[PDB]
Amino acid sequence: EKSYCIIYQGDIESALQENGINRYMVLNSQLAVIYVPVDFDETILNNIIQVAWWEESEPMSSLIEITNNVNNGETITTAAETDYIYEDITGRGILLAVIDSGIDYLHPDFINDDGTSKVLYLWDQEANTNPPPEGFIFGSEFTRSQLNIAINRNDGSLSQDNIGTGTLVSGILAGNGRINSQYRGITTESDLIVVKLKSYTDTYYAGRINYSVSDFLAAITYVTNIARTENKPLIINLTIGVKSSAVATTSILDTFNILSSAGVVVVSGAGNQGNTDIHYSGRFSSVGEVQDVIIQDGDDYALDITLNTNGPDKVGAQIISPSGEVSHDIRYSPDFYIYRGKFNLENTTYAMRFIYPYITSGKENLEIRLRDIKPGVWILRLTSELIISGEYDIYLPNKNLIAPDTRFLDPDSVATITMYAASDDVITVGTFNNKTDSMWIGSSKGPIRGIKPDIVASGVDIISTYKNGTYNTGTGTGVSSSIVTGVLALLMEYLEKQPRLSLFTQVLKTYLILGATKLEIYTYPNVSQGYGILNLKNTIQQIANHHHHHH
Repeated sequence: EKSYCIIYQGDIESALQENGINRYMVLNSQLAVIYVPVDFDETILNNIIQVAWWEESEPMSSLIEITNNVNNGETITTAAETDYIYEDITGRGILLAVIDSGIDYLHPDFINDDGTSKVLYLWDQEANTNPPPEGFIFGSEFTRSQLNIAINRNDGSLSQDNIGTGTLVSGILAGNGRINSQYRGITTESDLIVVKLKSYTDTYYAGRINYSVSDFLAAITYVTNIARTENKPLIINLTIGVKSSAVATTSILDTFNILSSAGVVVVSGAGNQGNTDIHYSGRFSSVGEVQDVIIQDGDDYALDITLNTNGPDKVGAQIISPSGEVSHDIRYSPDFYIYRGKFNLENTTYAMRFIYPYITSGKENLEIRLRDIKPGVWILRLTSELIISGEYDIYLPNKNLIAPDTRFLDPDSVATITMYAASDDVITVGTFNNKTDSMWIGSSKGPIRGIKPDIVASGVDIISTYKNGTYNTGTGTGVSSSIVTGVLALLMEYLEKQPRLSLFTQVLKTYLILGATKLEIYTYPNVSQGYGILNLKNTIQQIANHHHHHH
């Protein structure tokens, strides 16, 4: 099953059904997702008048690395600096969304003294034992009442977290320290809304697991539906991400009107591509110039390469195999042609085509798909056709989806933000390393053209709940974003106590930036640290007491 995101106008449901597209979900007034067989002819979508835009759903991967280092780890209390509060603010009345690998809801650290679950709602997109949530076409929805019975019966079968990152995230936000009190999370009275996303294996490299944009967008619809029903503020914590990009405009998440409402806040990790060499930056100085971009491939099965030209610049492209066989030398043409072929010695096939993603507003990007790729040096030969600045960017998939040795020969760590964290409509969090008193080497960096991340937070070897009633440690920007999510829940309750219609992302981001710690002699803001390090105590003092970072 592949899937597509669709921007529609009119009666899209009738139109899809008339075209034999029977598996779909309408997610908001503009956005639908469809699920179709592998043999599906995507050109169909151009001849459905109710379709305005369409894009194949791309892989997403975790922003957390599990590091098995509890003995030298840092507690959540230390990372979030929450002794200043707890040593009447608990996160009461705030909903927190975890969209990830699920949750081990039988972990004692998610069970209250009276035996009830800290999870309010759980949608397991893979399960088939309860009906899906209303308006969705797969998985099983569970409520706290059901989880409470499951806890009483020690029934862990409703939904399992087989990876552990969702459990790690949930513990940062809300673990109660039942097994080890030192390891408790940030909030005590916030409710969790958990979605376990459908998973896929071996997309590029054997043994690696990814998620898919379409399923993620459906999860966004579900958790915001719940927030609307419960009429409570909601923080959505993005601990997974698509591939990195240099674009800084809004994403397809901007189709959700609810994400522009008061009391609905999106926090994302910045990305974990700061040192993974999955980004190439280049610049043409003239038209007709040829530049060769060197890619080393490890033992990948497949690879997707995205080229973006950041402006009106037009660039042609050709793929060259380690043995010297070449692909079509493609140029801009006003058609949807997919150029295909085979590198005979390598037995590798390619598909190259221009893509029109929603985020670039009609500007084409170049997509190159290599299948059955073999190890060695691959060359992307680029020819400029029209330039103003001449600048361009190329991205490989996130490193945790591809072979360890797959990389650009000449990488650029700048402009490695994961794409959904690029927009100013999200609070974007990078990872500080308290052990080295510096940024984590893996933390993605903002672009120079255009500031991300907004702030950073401790996120190296953080101890949290893990599967099967254990503790483990995690590192990365999904850890840091979880720290900020939990602290923001405390800040939102503090603001409400001493109007909720004013708790917009922009307001909360301003307070986080005003309270952030700036280390001596560095220049701020910068594309590594943003405006500085999260500081709960100083942010409260700012809330209590021209000061805007753009004024």
